[PDB]
Amino acid sequence: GEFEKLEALEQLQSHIEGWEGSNLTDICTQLLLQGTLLKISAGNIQERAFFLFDNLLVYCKRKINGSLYIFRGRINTEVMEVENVEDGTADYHSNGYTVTNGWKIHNTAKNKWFVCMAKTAEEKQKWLDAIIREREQRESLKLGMERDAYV
Repeated sequence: GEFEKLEALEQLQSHIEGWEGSNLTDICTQLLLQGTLLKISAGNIQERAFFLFDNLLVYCKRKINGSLYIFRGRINTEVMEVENVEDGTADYHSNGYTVTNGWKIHNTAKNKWFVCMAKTAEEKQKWLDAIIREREQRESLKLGMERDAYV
């Protein structure tokens, strides 16, 4: 059940070297989606492993040693905005490269942007659907709590 998923979070995290910040078992309960995406940011174009948990987005560099990943960054999804990018778009946000099957993520706490690109339209849709689901579940929990605190 829930305890088993907490142990699974601890194990998952054990495959990530150089973790920064609070532990997954303190702030997450589930993994909605993981996968490799091309990440384009001000000074880098590289593939990253992305993990979307309830409340958190993590991205890593792909690396008996259990390390598979090297920590690169995390975003509290409460301060994450996402914006679609239409195919064929090329501008400074993608460092002039043509984006297809891509979208933008805004870390509003650090005011940092980056572009994510999947390899296929179906993969992009899986990511957008998961981002929507993570936000909807989180908002539902929050509004339920506030409603019970209010009435």
